Amino acid sequence: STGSATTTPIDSLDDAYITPVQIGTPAQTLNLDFDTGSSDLWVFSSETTASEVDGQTIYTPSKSTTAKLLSGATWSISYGDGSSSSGDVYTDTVSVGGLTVTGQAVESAKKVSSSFTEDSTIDGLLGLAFSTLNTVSPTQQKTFFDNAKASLDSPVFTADLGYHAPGTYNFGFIDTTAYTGSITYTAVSTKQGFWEWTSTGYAVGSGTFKSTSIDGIADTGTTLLYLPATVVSAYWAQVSGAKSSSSVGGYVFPCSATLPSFTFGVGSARIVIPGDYIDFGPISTGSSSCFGGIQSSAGIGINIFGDVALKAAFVVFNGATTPTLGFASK
Repeated sequence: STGSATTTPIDSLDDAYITPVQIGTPAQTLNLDFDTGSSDLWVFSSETTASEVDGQTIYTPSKSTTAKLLSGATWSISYGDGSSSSGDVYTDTVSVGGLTVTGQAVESAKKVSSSFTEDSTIDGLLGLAFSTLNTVSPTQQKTFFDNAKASLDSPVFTADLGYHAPGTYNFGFIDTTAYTGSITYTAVSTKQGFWEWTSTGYAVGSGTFKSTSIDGIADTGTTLLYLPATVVSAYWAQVSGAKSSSSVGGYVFPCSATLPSFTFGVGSARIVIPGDYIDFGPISTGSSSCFGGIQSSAGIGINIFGDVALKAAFVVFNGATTPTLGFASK
C-alpha cells in the first residue's frame, strides 16, 4: 500500500504545516501537524476542556463506530517549545492520503496548553519519530508509520515541504519526479528516539564550505533551524545590522535586509536554503525588526533541522531495519 497527502502552511510565514487525517467511522477529518520529532498522535476532542478549545475541529469518539476506549491508558507530553497536552486514549481507524491503519492509538486531549488553544489551525499532532518516545502509559503505543510500515510497498515516508506553498507527505514510495539530482542517504541514530543524523558542514551565502560534523535531528514539527552558536553567528555576521536580542529571544535583523543563503552538507552533497526562507517577518506587527529563521541551539541541548532546512529538500525517512535519512535538492 501507499498514501499521499498534501500538507499546507498554516500561515504566511510557514510557521507549521497541516495535513488532513481521517479518523473514525464515518470519517472525522482533522488537520494535524505531522511531527518527525515526536511519537504521539493526539487530537482535540469532545473531551477537551471547553475553555481550551478555540476554533479547532474536534474528534468525537462516541460518534465513531470503530472507536474503542483503551482501558486505563493515559498520555501526557511536553514539547521543546514549552507546550504540553494530556488525556486518555482510543483505538480507531486512521487514514492519511488513502493509507489506512486500523487499531491506531488516537490520544484524545482532556487538557492542552495555551499555545495549542491559541492556534485554531492545528487540530492535533501526528508523531513520526520512533515509537520509543510515545508517552502512552502503562502500555506504550505505536506511531501511525510504525503500524503501517509492514503493509507499505517500501518502509519509508517522505517529506516535501513547500516554501510559502503546499507540499506533500508520501508513505510507502519515493516519487522520483519530486526532486532533482540524486538522494544522498546518511546514517541515523535512534538512541534518543529521533531521526538523528550528522551533517558534514555548512556554508554562508557564496562563502567557502566549512567541513565540520553537526549532529542534529530532522524535525518537521519545529519551524526553525537551530544550530551551534558558532555557526549561527557566522551566518548573521553577513547581515548588516543583525544581532542577537535577549529580549526578543534570538537573532533579529532589519526587515530591509536581503538575506544570504545557507548551505548544509549531507555527506558530499549540499542542500541550499535560499535567504528568503530564513525571513520570519516582523517581531511584532508593524516592526521593522524581523525574526531570523536560523537560531542558536545552545539552550536546547540538540541541534534541530526544522522546517527552514527541510523545506529546501526532498527528505526520505527510511524506516528499514536500520533506519537512514535521505536528502535531495528539488
